[PDB]
Amino acid sequence: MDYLFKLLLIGDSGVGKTCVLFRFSEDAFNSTFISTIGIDFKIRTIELDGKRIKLQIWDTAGQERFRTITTAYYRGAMGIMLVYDITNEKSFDNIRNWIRNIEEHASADVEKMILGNKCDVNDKRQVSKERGEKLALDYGIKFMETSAKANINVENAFFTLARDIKAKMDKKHH
Ligand SMILES: Nc1nc2c(ncn2[C@@H]2O[C@H](COP(=O)(O)OP(=O)(O)O)[C@@H](O)[C@H]2O)c(=O)[nH]1
Ligand SMILES: [Mg+2]
Repeated sequence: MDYLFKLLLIGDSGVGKTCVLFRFSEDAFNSTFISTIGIDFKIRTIELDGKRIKLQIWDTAGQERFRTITTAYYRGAMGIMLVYDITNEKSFDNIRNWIRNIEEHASADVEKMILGNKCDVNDKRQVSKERGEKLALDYGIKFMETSAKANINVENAFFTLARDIKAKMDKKHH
């Protein structure tokens, strides 16, 4: 590895944070060959500008011990994926509360991206792509609609976030 990026997945329970992680890291969706129970992080190494970037992606937003989130939770975090479910408007409304939680407790500056997950389920869509784009735009954050199930824009999301982290990091130094 040339770079090591600590990414966090945050968002309401049931939006598909764990499925996004295991789709990206294992190319699996609710498979029997994996256990997604009590997995705090997954590692995937990608290539940007010919360099090996090791992504340590954390999925700890759901579990009890971090239902009260403190400054300690976001320590070392270089990227955050804010995940909502396009079929659940309540999960989308709570993205503002998750952003406030980052703005208040994150000590260091961090690259952020909003994922509208479950974009394969169009018939149940409660949040238009336009409303997701307008929210992300209001906060100066990047936006994608993903599907952990259909494998839509999962690689694209993590490669785009990693690119934005690397670009910031490379500019600081040269
Ligand atoms: N249709 C569809 N279902 C999904 C997708 N991602 C996750 N799910 C389902 O949504 C539920 C919640 O997923 P999970 O990863 O446990 O959400 P988490 O609580 O944020 O970790 C599960 O039953 C998944 O099968 C997706 O992209 N499309
Ligand atoms: Mg989960």
